[PDB]
Amino acid sequence: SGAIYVGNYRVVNRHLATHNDWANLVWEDSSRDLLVSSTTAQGCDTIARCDCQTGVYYCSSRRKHYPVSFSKPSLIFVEASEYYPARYQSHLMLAVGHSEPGDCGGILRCQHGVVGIVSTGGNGLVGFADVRDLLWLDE
Ligand SMILES: CN(C)C(=O)c1ccc(F)cc1Br
Ligand SMILES: [Zn+2]
Repeated sequence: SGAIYVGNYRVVNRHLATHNDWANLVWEDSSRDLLVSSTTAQGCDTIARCDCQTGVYYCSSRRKHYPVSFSKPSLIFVEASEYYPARYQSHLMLAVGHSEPGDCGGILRCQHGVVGIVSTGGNGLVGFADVRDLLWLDE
């Protein structure tokens, strides 16, 4: 699990979104595994605005941050899961690293701030849902 909190926005894996998230829906994209909901408290996180392909992500199944190289956000075929059928996930970034289902919502960070959140894994790869394109998260 895990979320990004920026201004009055909460960014979560669409597949981990609660009833409060859906009751306070701002925007959801099933093909990206993202849902944003509205919050009352002000969030302290900064979204990266950049095209970094290096950063650090939190891996809850190792209680460890790992530095990774990651591919630019693209449309990648992702196999069926405990939460989805096999489909093209959009705006997805892969790196070589450890990811289990419960690692979803781990944050990937570069020097500019938050890049995205763990969304996919398996076969020694970790997939991160990019958020850097969502400029509206910052006003
Ligand atoms: C077989 N497979 C794809 C996994 O166990 C997996 C790994 C990480 C993740 F975030 C989601 C899943 Br589903
Ligand atoms: Zn960056």
